[PDB]
Amino acid sequence: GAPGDLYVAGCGVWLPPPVTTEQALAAGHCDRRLASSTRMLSVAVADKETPAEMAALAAQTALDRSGVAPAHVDLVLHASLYFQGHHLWAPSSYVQRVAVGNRCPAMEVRQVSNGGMAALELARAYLLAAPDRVAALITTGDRMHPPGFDRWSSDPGTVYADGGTALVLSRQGGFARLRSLVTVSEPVLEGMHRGGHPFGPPSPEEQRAVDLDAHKRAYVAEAGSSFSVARVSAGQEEALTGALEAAGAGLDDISRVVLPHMGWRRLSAAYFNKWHIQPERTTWEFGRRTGHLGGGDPIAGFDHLVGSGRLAPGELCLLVSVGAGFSWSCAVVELLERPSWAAA
Amino acid sequence: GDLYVAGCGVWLPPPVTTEQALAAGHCDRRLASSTRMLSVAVADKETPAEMAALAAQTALDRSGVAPAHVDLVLHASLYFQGHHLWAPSSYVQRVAVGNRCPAMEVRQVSNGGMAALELARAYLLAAPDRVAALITTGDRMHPPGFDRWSSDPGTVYADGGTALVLSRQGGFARLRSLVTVSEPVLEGMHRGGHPFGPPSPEEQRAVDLDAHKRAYVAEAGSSFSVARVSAGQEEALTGALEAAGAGLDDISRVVLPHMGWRRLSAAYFNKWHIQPERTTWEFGRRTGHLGGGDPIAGFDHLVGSGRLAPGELCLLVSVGAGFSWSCAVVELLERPSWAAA
Repeated sequence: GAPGDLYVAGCGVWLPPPVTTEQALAAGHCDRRLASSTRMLSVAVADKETPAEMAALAAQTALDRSGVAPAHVDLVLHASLYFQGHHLWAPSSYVQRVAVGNRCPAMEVRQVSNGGMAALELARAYLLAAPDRVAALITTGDRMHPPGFDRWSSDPGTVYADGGTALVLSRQGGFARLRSLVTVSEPVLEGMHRGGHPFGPPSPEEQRAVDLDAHKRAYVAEAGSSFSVARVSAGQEEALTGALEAAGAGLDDISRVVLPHMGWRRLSAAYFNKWHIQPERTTWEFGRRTGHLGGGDPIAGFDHLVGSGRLAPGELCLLVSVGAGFSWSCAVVELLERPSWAAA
Repeated sequence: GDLYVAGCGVWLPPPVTTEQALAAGHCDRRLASSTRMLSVAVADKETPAEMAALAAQTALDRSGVAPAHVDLVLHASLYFQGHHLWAPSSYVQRVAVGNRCPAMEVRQVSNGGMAALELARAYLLAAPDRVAALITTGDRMHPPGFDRWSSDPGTVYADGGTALVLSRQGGFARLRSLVTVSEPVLEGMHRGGHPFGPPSPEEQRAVDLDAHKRAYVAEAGSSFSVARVSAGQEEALTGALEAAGAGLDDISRVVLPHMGWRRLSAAYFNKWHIQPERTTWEFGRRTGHLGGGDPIAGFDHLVGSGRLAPGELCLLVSVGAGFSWSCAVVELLERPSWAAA
């Protein structure tokens, strides 16, 4: 391809064993109404593995598949939205030690549920900023366990997964081409996911049981429901239309849509009933068995589409990601060839 | 073409003296004597993003850069930001910038500010029409999760925010070099679990870095650890100086991490043979370790107090657990208008 062309050279996940909704119901973690509203079938849940461990595991898979040498990994970025396990410790340096074994800069990037795409933006910029740079590694990892987090009710309508994802970005080549990547920011909405006055300073710290539902009602009270809904809608539309236009495509040109692993009710309101697309055109069935992987959903979703053979050479894929803040990223990815690790 | 520093700022809450810390039993006489800390900025109710936002307002106002020309917002920190599943960079963007460019967090422990500086540099250089980027740091190191005097004995941690405005267009200073070095073999020094195995299960208990360091040295060896730490530092220093076409003798001022006297003497004064008077020692010892914002606070101090003169080079020195090191050589082009004589 052209110069300035960026490629996906490898990707991978490490997902711990699934806990089914049935197991969750029987264990009092989930009530049947939330089971019915989200239509979740299972969620990946870790036993002992920590976030950086899962991220490093995913990275080893992504790197091997990529065939890219450690000496050509010029940047390591690790994204997450929850506690990485040890304070004043560098999880990106763990990832680098274990999965890459080189000496390039290794750091964390965070943008809540949009962290993976956020890291993708900075990785793209890093590779393009100097002519001699080759590849970048992006990972995500999160472990959403008690007592700090309740994966079913800390944020009702989305069920959170433990796990790690990874993607290798390259200026040199790969099996897919990054046709566009667009990020949109609407910071006016930041107060929706915190205590304190939505337009004043944040309340004192709250390590405790995360409880989004209560802060969101306080935000709407102040800002207005109409304003809140409209602004979320607009940001999503700007990212979608921005990514499609940058790629020379329309929604009809897109074969598969990678959506966030949220519950059915949320996906319908945001995507199925808005964009008038069918679930079978999306990663819905994969997501509903996996759960929300922190900021790593689009990497997991893309990896699944490619590994399963659902995406064919020449076809375009749309990555859709959103995070509190709010931030939205969309990307159009064109599959150039079926990688050797995929099934047909 | 080289980038510019267009503005910078800090927001530091009121000092708590070593005398008061002694009297409250937070600090003993050996620790006061070894660190030689005079005071540390301690926040009352201010949260990290809040302090970061205040420092950013100051830095942006000084820069004169319009919000439309701020193409990226990066917020760095090393400790809990106060609310899970919430976007502190978005708070900072809302409060201090009012614009719609991407806002995100970058972390690298105590090297976070310089790490954000690396990514912001790349971002500005990655497209021909980009102009400025905002980098902020903000942390609040309160009990019972953290003990500012004894979680990492030898360094005393401050609450505060810092901010720098980086531009391709112009500014009062030129970023002449910026170089980052990474030694991930040392990552295990700051966590539980086997230094060369997976991390131990999630902590809880207040930060106890000394327990992890002893466990690391006991496994990897003291000789190995000291030499590798020393080599990383040497690589960053030399890398930055060479990239600027300079030597340590050409540097007028050195911005050092705000560690205690004993650590600074071992790492820098008795290693490089530079005089403490040529550094931000006196500013740091009254301020404390500002998470990853020290080199921003220190450079801001040097400039605003008129200690740096047009034509003179300043060396920023930063290090964080990981380990990661960054050094940068900044040339002062003109004394800005907020700067005393």
